[PDB]
Amino acid sequence: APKAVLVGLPGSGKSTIGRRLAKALGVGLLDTDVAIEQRTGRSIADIFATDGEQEFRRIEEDVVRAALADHDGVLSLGGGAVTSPGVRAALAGHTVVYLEISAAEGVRRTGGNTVRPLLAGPDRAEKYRALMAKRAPLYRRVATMRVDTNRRNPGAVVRHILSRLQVP
Ligand SMILES: O=C(O)C1=C[C@@H](O)[C@@H](O)[C@H](O)C1
Ligand SMILES: [Cl-]
Ligand SMILES: [Cl-]
Repeated sequence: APKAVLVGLPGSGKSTIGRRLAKALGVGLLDTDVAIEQRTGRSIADIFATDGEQEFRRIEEDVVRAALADHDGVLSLGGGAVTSPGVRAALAGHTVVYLEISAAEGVRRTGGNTVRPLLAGPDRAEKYRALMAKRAPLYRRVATMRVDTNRRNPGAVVRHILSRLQVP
């Protein structure tokens, strides 16, 4: 089982925080998006484009459940994994870190050329605010630790996480 599962919107810093956290904990980091691509042999964009989000979510839930049982390091979950009831159920009992971010900062961090089926222009900020409004309650429901990644440089966040993981 994972030492910690990271959840949050794209741009919340799961990849960077997860990489620095894994290093601090002396373990490996597994991103479920990467696991989905490795198992299916398909890009995430291709699944959404041809098979649709519904099928993508079923695939993702299966991969997430597998990782929760077999990965012993840090697990980062795709931004929308929590929309699946089965995923929230599987997270029960795990240490789950919710990386919180404001819509403004999240939008700024996701303005690159990374392909994002659910965060493509135009009106990207509007779409981001929409995802945040809908998923905020879900992240909160599964989280055992809520962390603010706004202004707080990465390093400070990782340190904050390591301390809260070690003490009551
Ligand atoms: O916000 C989402 O629902 C997603 C986030 C990415 O990690 C990928 O899992 C995919 O693009 C869907
Ligand atoms: Cl669909
Ligand atoms: Cl980007």
